[PDB]
Amino acid sequence: MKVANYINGEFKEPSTGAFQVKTSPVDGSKIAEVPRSGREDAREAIDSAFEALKAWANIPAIRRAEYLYKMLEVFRQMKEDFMKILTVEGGGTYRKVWGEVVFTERLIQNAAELARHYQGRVLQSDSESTISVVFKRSKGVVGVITPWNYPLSISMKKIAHTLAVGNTVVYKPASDTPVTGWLIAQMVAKAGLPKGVFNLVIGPGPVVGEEIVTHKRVAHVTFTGESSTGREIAAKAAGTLKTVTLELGGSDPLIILDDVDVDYAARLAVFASLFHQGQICTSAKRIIVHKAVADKFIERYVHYVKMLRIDDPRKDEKVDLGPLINERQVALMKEFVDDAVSRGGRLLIGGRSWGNFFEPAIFVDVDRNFRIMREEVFGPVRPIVVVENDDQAVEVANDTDYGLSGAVLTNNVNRAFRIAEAVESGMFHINDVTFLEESHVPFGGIKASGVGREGGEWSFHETTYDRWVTVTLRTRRFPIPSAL
Amino acid sequence: LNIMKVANYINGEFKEPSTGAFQVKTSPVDGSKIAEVPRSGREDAREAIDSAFEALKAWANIPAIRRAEYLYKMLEVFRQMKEDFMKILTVEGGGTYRKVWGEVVFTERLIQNAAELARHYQGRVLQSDSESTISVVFKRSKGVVGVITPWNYPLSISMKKIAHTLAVGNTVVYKPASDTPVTGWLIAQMVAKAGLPKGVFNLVIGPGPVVGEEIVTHKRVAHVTFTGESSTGREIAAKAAGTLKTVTLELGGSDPLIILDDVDVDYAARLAVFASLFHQGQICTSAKRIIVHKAVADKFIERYVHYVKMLRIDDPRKDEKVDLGPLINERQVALMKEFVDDAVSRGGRLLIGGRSWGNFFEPAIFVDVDRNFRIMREEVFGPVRPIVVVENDDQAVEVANDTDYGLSGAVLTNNVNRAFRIAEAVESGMFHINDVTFLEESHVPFGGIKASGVGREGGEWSFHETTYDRWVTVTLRTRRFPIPSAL
Amino acid sequence: MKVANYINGEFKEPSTGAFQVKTSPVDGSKIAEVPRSGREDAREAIDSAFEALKAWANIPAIRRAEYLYKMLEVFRQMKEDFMKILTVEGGGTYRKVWGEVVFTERLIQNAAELARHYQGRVLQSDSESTISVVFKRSKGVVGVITPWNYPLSISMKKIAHTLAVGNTVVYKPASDTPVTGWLIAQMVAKAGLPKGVFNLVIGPGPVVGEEIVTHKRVAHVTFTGESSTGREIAAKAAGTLKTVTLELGGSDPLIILDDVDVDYAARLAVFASLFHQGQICTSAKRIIVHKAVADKFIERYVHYVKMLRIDDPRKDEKVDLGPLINERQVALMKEFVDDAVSRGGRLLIGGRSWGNFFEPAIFVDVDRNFRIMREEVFGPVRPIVVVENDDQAVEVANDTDYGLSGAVLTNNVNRAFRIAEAVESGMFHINDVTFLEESHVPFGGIKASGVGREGGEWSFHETTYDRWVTVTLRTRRFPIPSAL
Amino acid sequence: KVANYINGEFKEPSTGAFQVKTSPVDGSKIAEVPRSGREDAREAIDSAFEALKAWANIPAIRRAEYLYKMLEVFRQMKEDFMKILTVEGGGTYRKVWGEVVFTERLIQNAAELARHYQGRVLQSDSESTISVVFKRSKGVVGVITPWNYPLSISMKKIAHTLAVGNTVVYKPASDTPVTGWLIAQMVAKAGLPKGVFNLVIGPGPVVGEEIVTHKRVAHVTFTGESSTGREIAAKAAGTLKTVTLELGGSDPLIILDDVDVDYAARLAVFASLFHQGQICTSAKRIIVHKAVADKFIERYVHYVKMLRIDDPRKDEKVDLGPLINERQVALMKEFVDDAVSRGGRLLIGGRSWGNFFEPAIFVDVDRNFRIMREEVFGPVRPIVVVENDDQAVEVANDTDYGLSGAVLTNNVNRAFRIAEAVESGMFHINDVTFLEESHVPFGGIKASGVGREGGEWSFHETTYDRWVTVTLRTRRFPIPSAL
Repeated sequence: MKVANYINGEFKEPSTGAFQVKTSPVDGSKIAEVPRSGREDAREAIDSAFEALKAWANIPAIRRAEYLYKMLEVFRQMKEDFMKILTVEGGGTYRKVWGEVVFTERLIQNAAELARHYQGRVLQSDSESTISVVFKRSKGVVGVITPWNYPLSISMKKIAHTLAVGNTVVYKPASDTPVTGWLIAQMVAKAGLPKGVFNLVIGPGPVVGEEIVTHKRVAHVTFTGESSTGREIAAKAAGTLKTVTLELGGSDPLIILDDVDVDYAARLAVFASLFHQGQICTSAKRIIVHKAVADKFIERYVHYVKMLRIDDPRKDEKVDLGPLINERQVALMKEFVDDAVSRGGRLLIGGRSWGNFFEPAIFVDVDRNFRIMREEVFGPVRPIVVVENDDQAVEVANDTDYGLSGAVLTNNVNRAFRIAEAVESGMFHINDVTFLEESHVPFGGIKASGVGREGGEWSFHETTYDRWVTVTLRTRRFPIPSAL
Repeated sequence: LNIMKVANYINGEFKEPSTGAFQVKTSPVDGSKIAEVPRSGREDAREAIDSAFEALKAWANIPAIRRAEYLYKMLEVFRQMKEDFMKILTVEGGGTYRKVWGEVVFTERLIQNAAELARHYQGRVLQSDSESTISVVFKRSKGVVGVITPWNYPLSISMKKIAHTLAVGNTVVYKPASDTPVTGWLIAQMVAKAGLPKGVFNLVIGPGPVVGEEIVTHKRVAHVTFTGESSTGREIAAKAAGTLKTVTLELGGSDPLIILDDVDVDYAARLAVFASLFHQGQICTSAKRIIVHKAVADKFIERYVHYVKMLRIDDPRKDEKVDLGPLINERQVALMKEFVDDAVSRGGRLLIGGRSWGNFFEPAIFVDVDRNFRIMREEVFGPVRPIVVVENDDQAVEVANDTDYGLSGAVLTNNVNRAFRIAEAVESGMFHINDVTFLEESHVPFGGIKASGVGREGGEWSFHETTYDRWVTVTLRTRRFPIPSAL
Repeated sequence: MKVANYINGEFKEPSTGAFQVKTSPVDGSKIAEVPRSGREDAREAIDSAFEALKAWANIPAIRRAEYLYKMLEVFRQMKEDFMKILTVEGGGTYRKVWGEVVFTERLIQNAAELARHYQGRVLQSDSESTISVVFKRSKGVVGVITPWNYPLSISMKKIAHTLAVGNTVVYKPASDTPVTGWLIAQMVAKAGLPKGVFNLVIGPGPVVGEEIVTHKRVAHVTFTGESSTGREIAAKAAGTLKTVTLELGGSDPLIILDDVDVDYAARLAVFASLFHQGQICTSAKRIIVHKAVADKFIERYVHYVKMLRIDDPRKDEKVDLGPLINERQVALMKEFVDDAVSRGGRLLIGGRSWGNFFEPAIFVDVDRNFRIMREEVFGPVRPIVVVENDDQAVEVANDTDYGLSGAVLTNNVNRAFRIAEAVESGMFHINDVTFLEESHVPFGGIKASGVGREGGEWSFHETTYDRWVTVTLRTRRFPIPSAL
Repeated sequence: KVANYINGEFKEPSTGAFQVKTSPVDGSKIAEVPRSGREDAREAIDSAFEALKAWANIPAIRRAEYLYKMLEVFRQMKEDFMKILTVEGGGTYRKVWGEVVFTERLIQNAAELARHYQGRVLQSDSESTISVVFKRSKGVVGVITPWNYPLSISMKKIAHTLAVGNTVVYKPASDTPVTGWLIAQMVAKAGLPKGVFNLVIGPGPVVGEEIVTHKRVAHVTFTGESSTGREIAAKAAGTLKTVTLELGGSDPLIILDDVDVDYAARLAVFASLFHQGQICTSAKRIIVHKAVADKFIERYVHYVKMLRIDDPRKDEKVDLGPLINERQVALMKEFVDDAVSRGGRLLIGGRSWGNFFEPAIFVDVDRNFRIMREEVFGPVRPIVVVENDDQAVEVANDTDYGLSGAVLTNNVNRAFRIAEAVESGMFHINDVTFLEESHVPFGGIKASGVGREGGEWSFHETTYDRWVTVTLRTRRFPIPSAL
């Protein structure tokens, strides 16, 4: 299977012909040949986007909405193809990739729904005879740069909404998930969007991505990935004063208090901490439990972790966990386990690994110096920390450089609200999973987890600017020359 | 100042810089000594930052109405200090009585505006796509905010940033332009007398590349709001990335004033003189490139030059009717001389002006320019102004947009279709029909596009820059989860 | 034709069984048998909507949106049937019923798009430890009462938005357009909305309408019709403190200044004043022209009026004007012409009538005491008035009980804005027709023209309420007993 | 010496008719006051109509300046206002101090917000079309108020309606005319342009109905009894003017089994009996969970017993003052007698002397009791014991009213489920039923009225939206088709 770039309405090879073979994390079988594009390809996409910009931005919102409703209809027909690739390319289980595709349907529909309804403001003027209003205008060409864990839904949340308010897009997917990206471009092409409005360039982040980030004709970059990458991108973007949206790592706390249904809390914790092998930005990566239920919680949680079924995700619809995306991820998880053991952690269960598969390793007896307390653990290694009271719960929850999401389980309204208030995160959820996400809510973090919010109108805020415009209806006298 | 020394203001107290280092601030008007002021370093900036950080939670956590009360107290104090602010704006900044009067009136409105809005900054209650789910969005303050400002409108620019940032729960570390330190210290005087809690507002006087950079690179600083040169802005934005702090950047402008053929030409000339030369053209939103339709160009140019002839340049302390004061320093005079010399060298026609003496520089008006003139390619932060004659509205627009900047802009015309088409096509953050390019109100989104920066300031827009949205949910019913599937 | 009520999910005859025959305005021929329902039929519909309410109000908005998207799909299939009936029962020409059906599609889609995005507010509390927010709640059972001129679009605007946000509906169409009402019921039935959510009762206003207006379980009535009818409904509604939306008559001013393209201005005026025989709430009913262009304007206007083709609207697609809705309208226009001639008016053209057809009658030399200047002329009789300046234009424009829409033609920005500002109307359009309408803007008037606004989120404002809710997180001392 | 305030001038009514305002405390004469007729009201209405265009057309900042001036004068008049709220209205020091502090916040609030009421810029579905929505003031606004919180309620309607460019015709409750006069004094001293604000003192069915039926009045904002509200709404129809109606309430206070029972009793005493229970959002029906019901009733009655009833002028710690008039006492007596007769168990109180009524607390009541079926605008209170949360909600909702409501519980699930199911315009978890802030939407559903007041919600009531477009291209029209 050969995959291509999508530039100015045309599927085409990179200008060098350079290509790369992509393999499945599941068994190493070959999947496709994909472009290894370079700077010239990115520049061509940016140039196409730029030349398409004025026509795309200046048609009525309702027309852009019609293209998006069309893209929605095309997506609905391609659902099976997307699910297939999210599994074999990305390692996702059926339930995982099904969920991603449902959400992605909802995201495209949401962008379409909202395009006509993004409003500016009419202001009171402090001056006589003055009309004072504020228009919303699209930023221009927008770079879209994405990760590999939820490659479809993350890409589409950015792409659909950015397009909705009249920006054009240059899209560079994660090198482990280029085929998903190529399918998105297939969907867009079948939807018949004007040439240059959406462009796909497949290539290395440090080459194609950096060209996008540093190009003068790009107005904004919306980026999801590691904090370190985000910081580099932000620095590079400064040269042209382009704005950025950065959704970076998380190390979300899940806080379990002593008044919970302990069995339910364990079920919830298992799903939150380990869904998609814990490879989720808002995965519950640090579990924090009140000592009065800690023993029962830990037993029950481990009991349910043991029930998890790890297998070839292609095999059937009931597989719980698939493989990690590549061998480097397995190597890193081993470093995390090695660190925890060396610092006196107790390995209650798991740690076995074969190929790219990894059995969830669960630690207790951890302290704040463990790497799995200090770093984002983007994989199935999880600490459980026991605390004596709610002050400690909050202290532990905030003892991280990250600040994405978080959750508290309790039946007490005062403890729930106090903890929600006190925990330093961009998002918070009482009595639910840490990775709750809807299409039209402001999704994003604080501290090292990034800047900006995406989802519905918040995506619109990110890729538009306000424009104050006035009409003065009366002449007046001016202070200079005073001789007049 | 006859009874007090100029100092930093850190955690509730007026201190010396820790090195004791100082330097003499002199008047641009006559070189006379104004005061010794601090020359702080990274240590003093650090102490201010830590003070702001330690004050943060108590200041953010009180009810908004409490912060508004403090801003109302500040407003009352400002009204008492108005003459002192005007005096210093004139003698330290070189502004005329009418200029500094306007700045002080606007500053009063800015402080009041931030006080008015503090209680009313709202979040959102959302419809959940899920059953049994409450879904809402709170507004939270960003934290410690660095405020770094220029010398041209040092009071109103500083206070727009300071008053609004404080209103919504942030604490502040403020570093004024080195050419206007006494204005910053007077601001500190004002805050101190309003009795804000210690650490909530801090003033550090010292070099941008030292004190400023420390503010921009420090990890306990959440956001920087900055006004100044575009090159300085690019530098700050890149330094900002290291800690993922956000920035607000109000950078240069090269605003187009477009004059069409159906205008009252005399009114156009009067408007244009004011727009282009007020405060010696030292305004971010000064009308820096005048663009006139060929059908009225000859009479416009004659009229414009006629009124420019009347401009009275003098010592701004002399009386209330002085039109233009001096430029802020000698580097600026040297730079204007270059702009003038370049235009003449390139074949430009100097219609009037061109003399300078000390820090004083006369308006210098050119025609017969092309896009390669320095005064068409760069921001001319002084009284040197090109007039460009064009043949139609398309050329008006093409010329208007032929710039790296994109702050403001204006068109004069009585034709509704021409006005609206030109307003829509000009590439700027702000735009004004039948008014000056530097229109500004306390509560409107002020800011640019392209090289003129990012973000908006004024009223709720300032609040948008220095707060973040926080999505919170409550789920009222249990459910089953997909893993383990065996269950 | 098999026309019936639609109550609680079932098409059924009125309780008494009474029917009445609907004939065509075009030629008097039989069109269909329709119900003549009574109070019992209205009460049964109301009870059904009331019983259905909680289930409909409490599902997620996305679920209500789904039903509306389904309604949209059904409507798209019924287009030809709607155009047919609007022409044959309403007398609308092809181009008119086309426009109405195109706009109806947009109305339904608009209601669907917005359902999920109607937001409340999170407030700053002046108290410590207090959470303070505002929810949006549906008002409840909403009565929808509608007129004969744009029966489809006007009804669907009210019905679609009202349902979107969680109200249930009892709908009573105009007695002269009952088949359109029935076809609407068909669409909703086929869309599969839960029983009782939407209900159609075909009956006379003073019987079925008044029951709807006075019933205790109806929360709100949205009404469009004559100002006199509106005043009555508003008084009857007072008993049960139900709120109302009232879109009443208009007598909109079209103001033509001396700097215009006179030929264009004439073309615009003909369209705005006489489309659908001037039976439009926002018809340009009072034309006001500057003396410097009056003669040329009047000449050119009369010229294009004379070109208008009046005919059987069923014949072909290029018919300009069809019949008036009934004999009473013809009689009323004759009265209008009688009064005008009587007072010195100069009849420039038209006035001929046969059956329900009527040739547009255009008058000059009028003064403020003419009926055609004092009342809403819901038909093809139009005064042109000459004024000497802008002050006079505004004075004549505002010299009316009404205040719905209005328009000014000019290329001068100062004159356009000063006039826009000075004219007393709920709506105003610079360089366009008086009856400009979009699906998502606030549509409605001031003065005798009614109260409230409809369209998009403005319709939501009408049929929801704000609900302030707090949570206090700390205990405190109270002032009584003071001894405590 | 008390008079009307019409078009910048303090003047006697046309007919010269007056009447005597007496204190509810001891019947003492307070002042002679206008008894105005339809012509003093027509005069105020024409004054406001004629002042309107100048007032609405100045920039908002200038109206805000006038309100900040009003605030400065109000702060000077604080003591005067308290004194009159007490002697004329019957309020204790603590009640009137609260009302005055809140009123100050109300005037400041309207001033703060005047410059910031925004319209919208829209996306047009058409090409070459600018599409925006302006906010415009409705015009002359009638303000008609009740007697229980006459200052705060009046000023909430008046400050906000003024802020956004309406002019005002104000008729206060006949039982509290001096407070309305003091307001006119504050306004006169702030120097508002003549006719912008007008005070007419007189009878509701004369002065009030003229305001309500006058053609040049665009809006009436009303607070009072539901029946009066229905009458006003019907009359308003004839000129298609809009109305804001804040009517009675019968608010439920729901107390669940997991509470701090003592704290709940304290909160309940304050909520149910402050200002002698004469509050629209008073906790008028107390609903308590079986499991804590006995200890709650005991603790609640214990604290009610502690309430000090006395001349509110006597000192700052008096808990309760009198009812407003003799007729209120007689009504409460009917409420008490009906409950006794129906089998109710009177736990405490029920006595009355002069205009002072002793809080009467009942248990063992049913839904047929008058104090369960009607608004009890005084210190007579039923306690209903329930077995589960479903019963709590059923009892809470078994009323014609729907103003506010509250639940006390530490359980998040029960709190939210109950909050959602209670049919009320407002609701408070773990606080009193009558919580109120200056900038929040205050109002009810069902028989408690329509519309919301407070900050921008006040603005919404007394402004309309105006869609204005500019079309920048010409186009072809579909008639005549031959063209």
